[PDB]
Amino acid sequence: SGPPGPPEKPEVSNVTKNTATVSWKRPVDDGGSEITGYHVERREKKSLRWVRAIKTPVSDLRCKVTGLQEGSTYEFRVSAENRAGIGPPSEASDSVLMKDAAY
Ligand SMILES: [Zn+2]
Repeated sequence: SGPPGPPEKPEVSNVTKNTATVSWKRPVDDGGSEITGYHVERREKKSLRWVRAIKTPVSDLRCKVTGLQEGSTYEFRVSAENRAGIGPPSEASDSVLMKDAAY
């Protein structure tokens, strides 16, 4: 009974100039104990390092990510944690370009 497995590929939606919604599913493998929260990370397209996209983990399976740079392209990934700790991350989401209202 250890940490969870990866969630499935997250989905990104409701993209504005500096916010987006990231949604995902509960990992198929919870490691044998209840999922207590999720880490969400982001990576600018063709940058190497993944960084925190939210200040602290969330419990719901979606969140509004803020503080994104207009004109930049980002991908997101999600890691689940249980009482035993953090599991490996999901595969990266599709990338999204941060652009303001197209109308
Ligand atoms: Zn954690």
